[PDB]
Amino acid sequence: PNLTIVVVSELLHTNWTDYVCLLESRFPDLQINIVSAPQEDALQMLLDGSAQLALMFELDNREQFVELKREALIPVISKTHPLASQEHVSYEQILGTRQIVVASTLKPELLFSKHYWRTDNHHSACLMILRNLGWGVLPQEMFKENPELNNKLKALDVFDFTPRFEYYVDLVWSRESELGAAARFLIDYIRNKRM
Amino acid sequence: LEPNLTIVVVSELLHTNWTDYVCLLESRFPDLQINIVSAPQEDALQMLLDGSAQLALMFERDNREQFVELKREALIPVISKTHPLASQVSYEQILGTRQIVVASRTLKPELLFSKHYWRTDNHHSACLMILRNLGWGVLPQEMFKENPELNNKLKALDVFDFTPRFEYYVDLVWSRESELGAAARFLIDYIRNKRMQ
Repeated sequence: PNLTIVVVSELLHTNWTDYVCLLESRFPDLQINIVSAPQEDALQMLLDGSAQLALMFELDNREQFVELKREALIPVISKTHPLASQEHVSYEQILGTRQIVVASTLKPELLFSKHYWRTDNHHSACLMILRNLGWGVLPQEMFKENPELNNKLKALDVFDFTPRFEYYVDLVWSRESELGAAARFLIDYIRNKRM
Repeated sequence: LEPNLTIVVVSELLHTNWTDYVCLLESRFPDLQINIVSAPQEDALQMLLDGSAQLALMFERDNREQFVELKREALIPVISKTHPLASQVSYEQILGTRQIVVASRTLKPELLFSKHYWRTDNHHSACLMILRNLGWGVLPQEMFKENPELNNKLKALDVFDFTPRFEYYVDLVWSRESELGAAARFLIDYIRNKRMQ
């Protein structure tokens, strides 16, 4: 017996292992395979059956979902970047600084710099921010997992002209797929908690 | 209009050191958009062939690809310091302990060292589950450089009669039938010129 969960790339460096530990303790024989993919590929994996569950942020008639949690993100820059020497920054300065963007396409309202690089996960983005290649938005969870990031990265104070950066994480599945007892248990467990 | 360079790093190589090549390209081509994506081995190759990527970071390894070897990346079998096994271990116990296997999304016996295993497609996911005491696994030494916290939580396995060598040989791969931009050609010449020694 086995269970494949696809975590969308942008949610990899958030906090999802509690659900795996829950499943392992209740189903100690279960092989649990954790894969990652972009949103669009993860959806197709649910529909063609290669994954039973998906962790997604912001679907059609054929999926169901239950809400999991909010994940906060933080705009950051390297402490040794020239822009980091200032208490405050203007929009004009952000406009002229390279943004490291995590996606894939690109929603223009989450783009604030004229020039930008695209990467598909936050680890790659964090590495390039640490090399002073630009600024970007990283999950707060990464500073829990790696406290030394606080010594290297500083929060950009950018909030007066940017939206609150956050993910609303849902547990998603295909209505017309066959869910094993393990997947069903997890869905019942969460629903039962939410009330 | 607006020059682009897309590099696909295969999943297994995501938590190795590939960032020096990006800084080299950026300092030489300051107006170049450099997109770093990740994919399984099989999909990364198709990205080269259909043009979605100009360059690929692949390991171990078709007559349509050309490549130049970059470096060896060392990997370490590790377990959480609070795992029940860590308070003492034999090879028999490793056989009976769950292995968290990292492999692009099938598994040859050469990648499997325990009777039972879970499969994940990148080392961050594997590391998270090793940290939760869900098993042991093989992680790049690079992860401990990038995250010193991991040394507080994980220990290298020391097991009698268990001495395999884990390593990747990383290659820079491209399609011989695609046309490489100037940035990709610069990197290839830079690497080949270094290997002259």
